[PDB]
Amino acid sequence: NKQFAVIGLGRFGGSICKELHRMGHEVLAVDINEEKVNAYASYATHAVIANATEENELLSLGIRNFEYVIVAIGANIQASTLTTLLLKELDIPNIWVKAQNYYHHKVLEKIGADRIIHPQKDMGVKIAQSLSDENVLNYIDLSDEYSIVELLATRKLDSKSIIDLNVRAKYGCTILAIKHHGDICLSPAPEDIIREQDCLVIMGHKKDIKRFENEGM
Amino acid sequence: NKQFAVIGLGRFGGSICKELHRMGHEVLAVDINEEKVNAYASYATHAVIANATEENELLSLGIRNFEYVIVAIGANIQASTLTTLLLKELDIPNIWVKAQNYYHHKVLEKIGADRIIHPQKDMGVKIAQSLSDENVLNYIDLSDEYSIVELLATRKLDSKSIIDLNVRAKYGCTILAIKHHGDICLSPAPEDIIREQDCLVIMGHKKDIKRFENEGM
Amino acid sequence: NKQFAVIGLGRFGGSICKELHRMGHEVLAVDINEEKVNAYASYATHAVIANATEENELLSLGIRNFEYVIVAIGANIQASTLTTLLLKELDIPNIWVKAQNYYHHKVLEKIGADRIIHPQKDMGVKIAQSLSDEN
Amino acid sequence: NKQFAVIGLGRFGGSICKELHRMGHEVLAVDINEEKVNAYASYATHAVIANATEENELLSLGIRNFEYVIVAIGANIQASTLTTLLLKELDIPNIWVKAQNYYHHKVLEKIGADRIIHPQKDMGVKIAQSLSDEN
Amino acid sequence: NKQFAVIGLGRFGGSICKELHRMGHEVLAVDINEEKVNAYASYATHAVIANATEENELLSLGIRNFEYVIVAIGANIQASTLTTLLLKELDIPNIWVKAQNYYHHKVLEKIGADRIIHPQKDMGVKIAQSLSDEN
Amino acid sequence: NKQFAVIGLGRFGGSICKELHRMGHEVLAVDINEEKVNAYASYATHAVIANATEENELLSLGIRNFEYVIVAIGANIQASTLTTLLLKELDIPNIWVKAQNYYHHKVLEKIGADRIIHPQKDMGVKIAQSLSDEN
Amino acid sequence: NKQFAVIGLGRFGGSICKELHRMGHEVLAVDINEEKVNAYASYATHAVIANATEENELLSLGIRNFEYVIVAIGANIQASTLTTLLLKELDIPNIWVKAQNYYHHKVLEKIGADRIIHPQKDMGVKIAQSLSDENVLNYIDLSDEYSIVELLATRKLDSKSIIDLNVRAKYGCTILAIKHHGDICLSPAPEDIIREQDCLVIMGHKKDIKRFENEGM
Amino acid sequence: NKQFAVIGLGRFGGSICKELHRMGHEVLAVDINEEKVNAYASYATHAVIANATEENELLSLGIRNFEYVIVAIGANIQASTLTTLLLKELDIPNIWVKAQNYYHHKVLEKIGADRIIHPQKDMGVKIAQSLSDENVLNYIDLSDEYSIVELLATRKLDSKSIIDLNVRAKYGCTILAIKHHGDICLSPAPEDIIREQDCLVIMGHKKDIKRFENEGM
Ligand SMILES: Nc1ncnc2c1ncn2[C@@H]1O[C@H](COP(=O)(O)OP(=O)(O)OP(=O)(O)O)[C@@H](O)[C@H]1O
Ligand SMILES: Nc1ncnc2c1ncn2[C@@H]1O[C@H](COP(=O)(O)OP(=O)(O)OP(=O)(O)O)[C@@H](O)[C@H]1O
Ligand SMILES: Nc1ncnc2c1ncn2[C@@H]1O[C@H](COP(=O)(O)OP(=O)(O)OP(=O)(O)O)[C@@H](O)[C@H]1O
Ligand SMILES: Nc1ncnc2c1ncn2[C@@H]1O[C@H](COP(=O)(O)OP(=O)(O)OP(=O)(O)O)[C@@H](O)[C@H]1O
Ligand SMILES: Nc1ncnc2c1ncn2[C@@H]1O[C@H](COP(=O)(O)OP(=O)(O)OP(=O)(O)O)[C@@H](O)[C@H]1O
Ligand SMILES: Nc1ncnc2c1ncn2[C@@H]1O[C@H](COP(=O)(O)OP(=O)(O)OP(=O)(O)O)[C@@H](O)[C@H]1O
Ligand SMILES: Nc1ncnc2c1ncn2[C@@H]1O[C@H](COP(=O)(O)OP(=O)(O)OP(=O)(O)O)[C@@H](O)[C@H]1O
Ligand SMILES: Nc1ncnc2c1ncn2[C@@H]1O[C@H](COP(=O)(O)OP(=O)(O)OP(=O)(O)O)[C@@H](O)[C@H]1O
Repeated sequence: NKQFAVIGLGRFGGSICKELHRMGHEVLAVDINEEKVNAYASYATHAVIANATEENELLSLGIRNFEYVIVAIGANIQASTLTTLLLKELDIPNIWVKAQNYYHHKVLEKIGADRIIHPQKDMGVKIAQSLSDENVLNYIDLSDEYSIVELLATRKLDSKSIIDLNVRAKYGCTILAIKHHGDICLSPAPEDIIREQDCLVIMGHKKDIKRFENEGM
Repeated sequence: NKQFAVIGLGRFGGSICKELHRMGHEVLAVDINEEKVNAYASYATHAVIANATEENELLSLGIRNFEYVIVAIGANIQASTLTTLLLKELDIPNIWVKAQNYYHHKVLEKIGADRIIHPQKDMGVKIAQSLSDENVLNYIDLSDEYSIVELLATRKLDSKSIIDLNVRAKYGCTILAIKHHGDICLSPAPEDIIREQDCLVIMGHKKDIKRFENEGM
Repeated sequence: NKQFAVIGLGRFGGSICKELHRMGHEVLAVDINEEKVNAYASYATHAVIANATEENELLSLGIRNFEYVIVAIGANIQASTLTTLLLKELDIPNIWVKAQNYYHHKVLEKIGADRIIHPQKDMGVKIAQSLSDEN
Repeated sequence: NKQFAVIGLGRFGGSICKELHRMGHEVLAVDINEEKVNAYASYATHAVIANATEENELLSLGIRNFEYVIVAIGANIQASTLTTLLLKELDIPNIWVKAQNYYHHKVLEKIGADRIIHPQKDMGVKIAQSLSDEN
Repeated sequence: NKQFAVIGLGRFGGSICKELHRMGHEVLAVDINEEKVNAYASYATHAVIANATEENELLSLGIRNFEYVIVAIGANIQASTLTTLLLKELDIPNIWVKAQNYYHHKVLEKIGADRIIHPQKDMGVKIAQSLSDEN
Repeated sequence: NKQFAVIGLGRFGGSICKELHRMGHEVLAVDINEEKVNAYASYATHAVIANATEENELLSLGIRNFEYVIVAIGANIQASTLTTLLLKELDIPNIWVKAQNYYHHKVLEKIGADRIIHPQKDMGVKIAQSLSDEN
Repeated sequence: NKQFAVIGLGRFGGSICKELHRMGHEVLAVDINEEKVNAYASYATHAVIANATEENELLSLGIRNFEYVIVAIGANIQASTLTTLLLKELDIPNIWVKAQNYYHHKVLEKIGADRIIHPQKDMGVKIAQSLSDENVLNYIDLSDEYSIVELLATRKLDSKSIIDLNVRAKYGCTILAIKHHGDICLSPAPEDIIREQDCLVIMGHKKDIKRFENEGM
Repeated sequence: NKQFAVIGLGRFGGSICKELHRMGHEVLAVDINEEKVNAYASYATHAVIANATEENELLSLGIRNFEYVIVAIGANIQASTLTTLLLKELDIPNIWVKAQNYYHHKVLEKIGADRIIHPQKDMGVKIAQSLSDENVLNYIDLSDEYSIVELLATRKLDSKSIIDLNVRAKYGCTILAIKHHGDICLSPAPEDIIREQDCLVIMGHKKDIKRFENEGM
């Protein structure tokens, strides 16, 4: 199918490998720690003990073969950098590397990493958003002003109809989906009911959605 | 407004504090490392050097007053645990704690943490998804089967109309938004054009969207 | 007869193991320190070197079989806690744990220890009783 | 009534002092750690900050007057030994000392401790008894 | 004449600065260690305390003006790399960097160092030559 | 031909050993770090793991036989000094030692090193010469 | 002859063992460090690796047999104390122990050490004496006021006769010995010559000897 | 008077400083350990916290002024050596240094130490001598063969006269002093009595004195 190499079986890397394997892709799980290799042996096609900074070992893995190589080492800067460098000289098409700090990001950038990821930082932003605002479950920003938001229904919204909550006119926003007890209703008709604790998917302007949150729920 | 305490100014915690401060909330940034306190001094209301495991220091902070306290210590299990326990005994309403592994999650759960977060793991799942599928830019899962997906337009979609790409009947999915050169089109009419490299927002069943990705783009 | 597991062969744990062995019960003496295992080899049925916080080692001991498991680690809070949690998830009937301080007691309590003991403290109470009353 | 000196306000020593105080005996609570003195101030007749290994401080306490002196220092062997020694040379009638291990027990024995206690070991025996017999 | 910037006043860098100064070139001696700046104050045109990894400080030095910049930091790999990088993005014509090991050489190479020097290795070759031939 | 001993397989020492071996001289490569010995195994006649400060090991190497011994340890002053002293007492004809700073140079001088080298410093002089004069 | 056990082959203990062996006495050199046993193997009757704090090893040495046992462990207080204790319970006649500090001295005293020695302290006193007074080579105090002193002859005393330096009347002191180029003259007659740099042995009152040092040499 | 610097307030150095101070000399007590400085504050003219290996601190002490500087650091070879070298370059007249082993002695020698002392070794020799021979209390060697010895009187010597014990003819040795109950008799006449447990001071050849010990006492 497509070949993936996950170097460094941390929480982040390990999650990558496990999830990728669940999708049924060819995933090579590489780690210097034997116990890590033993741990993710069930969740990969091939799990190998290797020092990714050692070139001959990298050739012994046959890493040149892979379309995507992921350096999920984000604590040991030298290891990460060196590995990424090795992969670059070996003409790997896509090199995605986990970064620790802004400067590690810089060195990864300059030695030609294709994509650099900061997991804890970004998730930090997200959880912070959820922190200042206990309401929102999830969201995606379409632009600086417009956004699609996933909301947890409160005791203002139980047994209320879509026509009752006229968001399309009163607030200029549109409801896209309702999730009730795992069951899912896409682009629901105005007769449909929202029960409390259900997932509600609204779409519109940020300030408008906030308005609806305030007076509506 | 509402009072927030961020204990542990790492990447995750630090991001929390910085972002929260950008929203204009009262954020107390607490850390045992002096340099961390000095670093986030600009991005908080009050930045204090404190050992969060030391109770008298915790009273010196006056943490009982705060609605939300965040333990963003995820490397030092003992520190995190001890701190969370301290906060619980001090009757803090909402305690959100960063966890490292499944068992640290367990002990946090058992000592009554209100919300436990695994940043690297979750972000790992996400980036893994982006890894197996170079196309998807972003997404949100409405349920186990249904999802809203943001897609990067290829040359197969250039100069194509919404009515030309009949997703609502042929694939059972619905287009929600088109982002062209930063400009944004919400719930676009069938006459609208999609140019390549633009952001496309489709909504529907996972496999159906996959199907559309396959034959359409 | 009845199966007992004593994890942590200190003075306290070691005393438990030695005494129980004197009563003729099946006692598994577990310790990470090799010299401890060697020391109480005579005073147990089976004495094993194991890291009780490592799950696979805990399965290698076959601890699920035991009716009573005693965590006599009272200096290393993290070890004690982690181990107790491991035993709880492994559905051990009776988990008795040695505690150091009030908060270690709290975390043991919350992760569902069946009995928590403070040996030195209680002994303080006892010796005080003996002091007030020489009889 | 009878005068007791408790040197070292740990869990064990602290328990001794607190309990003896509940039974209404004259108990002098001595500790080098100020916060310990502050903690047991409510549970003693006189609570003093003192380095029990320093002789002049021991004379400043007026320890020669006391019938019973209890050395509840069981982590710091040197401190325990030295203190016990000071008390012995000062002709104290009854010196009861908390011991850590068999050899600290030995040195306490040889410098003439009147009663040596091993809290964790003995309590180990007890809790083991409680284990074999849930009643 | 020609402008030289020597970042890192070690033995190697310091020698560069001192000697260049003896030949009468405009040499800016930069160091984070104040005492190093004080030491080579006599042997430079301008000696400045600066963190060469901090960009705003690098602009405060006005390093863009210089034809040659020498990174004589060879113990602190991160500092060396970061500084060299800063200089590269600032379009410096000639960047000569002291390297520690083969891989630091590699990263310097990839971030586009113009000349990389290994003092101990090369000098090793030389002294070896002097050994085989005493003349 | 002529026998050379290179103690300390760094970049500098390693360079000496490698180059000398390329010239086809009998070179004994000695290092306390096993991986170093393994690294320069191809570039020497005999590569041995040895603690050069330990005299009996130095006799086990049979270092008295060698005309030239090179101490290429320039980070660990104590090791360098102690080794040089050992070699001097063992009546080695030519002892060339890598030095770190002026005082290490002084102590090497006083314990009678035959030649003291400062590689990085001198290299500083050289690169400065090359900078002033691009030709 | 007489049997000696030297436990702990340090500089002090090692010197004891070596010197004792030079006198031709039966010396058992005991140490836990193998290399120490190997080092003093030539300078003892029997050199054994043993943990002197372990009782069964002490019986394996047969230490009960020895008239004198010397604990020359002065860094490791616990080891020293414990060993001394072991020897005491085993009814060793003479136990001489090296001490580190005043309190280690105390515990050794109370567990019944027969002789306690402080080498560095005493030698410290001596070298200090030599420090304030560059003249005196050696001495022995007969009492608070009276002493026998060994002096290094200066350029005041060369080619001077004993009758010339009338110490017995002018200073009340008496010359006992003259050491010239290793050759030795005991209780010398008044005709004898003292050459410079020779050893001179005077006897008398301290202040008087000082007087002679001042005006005489 | 004369100025002394004692660097390193150990047992040896500390004893030096204390004793020197008792003699009423100007003694500068230098140590890197603050508590050591605090301890010997009473027993010196000036007690200073200083790193003796740091040159600028050594100039801050003004050590160039002192006639005698003593390096009593004998555990930390590097510190001792570096310090001694510093003092030498600073043209100090007399540098006396405590040594640990033969090679530390060698390096001190080569960097031009004026006097090198081995306290534990020498005291070891002495105590060893007292060990093989329970009789000798003290002694001084005049040469390889001749010596002055202080002896503890046994019951064989009780109530015996100097003329009764004819050492001057029978053994070729001469009695110099008798110490009875603290009272002291210098160069005693032949009528004088020696009572047991008294101090006896004999002078002569080593083996001759040994002979007298054997048959006499
Ligand atoms: N040079 C190397 N070669 C191969 N594997 C390595 C190398 N260096 C580190 N690893 C492995 O990569 C993994 C990276 O995790 P690390 O300990 O760096 O923390 P992290 O990746 O930031 O945390 P996590 O990924 O668990 O959130 C480690 O488990 C480690 O065993
Ligand atoms: N006992 C403690 N009391 C107060 N602060 C602490 C304590 N222990 C750690 N911290 C601080 O909390 C922060 C937590 O970051 P840590 O070094 O644990 O990595 P992390 O938080 O897992 O990673 P990230 O930087 O992504 O958050 C650190 O900056 C540390 O200084
Ligand atoms: N993680 C662990 N796994 C296995 N054994 C352990 C672990 N931690 C400690 N132990 C062992 O448990 C024993 C407990 O003794 P410890 O040193 O904790 O003193 P204590 O238990 O507080 O007091 P006592 O010695 O009277 O029991 C020790 O001998 C130690 O070797
Ligand atoms: N030399 C000393 N002089 C006076 N007090 C001391 C001295 N050394 C220790 N202490 C005090 O005596 C107390 C003895 O407790 P320690 O820390 O020795 O543990 P412990 O007593 O064995 O534990 P527990 O709390 O179970 O009794 C301590 O609180 C300490 O402050
Ligand atoms: N980030 C930095 N910014 C500015 N100056 C630095 C930085 N890092 C190190 N320096 C300075 O540069 C100098 C480089 O010397 P360093 O300590 O790295 O040893 P070196 O240069 O390899 O040794 P040598 O003296 O042989 O050159 C040091 O004096 C240090 O103070
Ligand atoms: N006491 C010792 N005995 C034997 N080998 C040693 C000893 N000390 C250091 N070495 C070895 O000598 C080599 C010297 O390299 P070091 O790490 O000292 O850098 P350097 O010599 O200053 O610079 P370079 O690496 O360029 O020679 C090291 O590889 C080290 O393993
Ligand atoms: N428990 C023990 N059993 C046997 N030998 C021991 C024991 N502990 C220490 N030793 C040995 O006794 C010797 C005592 O020397 P230590 O290291 O204590 O310094 P020291 O005796 O004060 O110094 P020195 O005697 O060299 O002047 C050491 O060489 C050590 O190997
Ligand atoms: N670099 C240094 N600069 C200044 N003082 C030092 C330095 N290193 C050690 N000292 C001090 O010198 C003293 C030397 O004693 P050390 O601990 O070396 O044992 P020692 O002198 O061999 O034993 P003793 O107590 O018998 O003299 C110590 O008290 C220490 O604090």
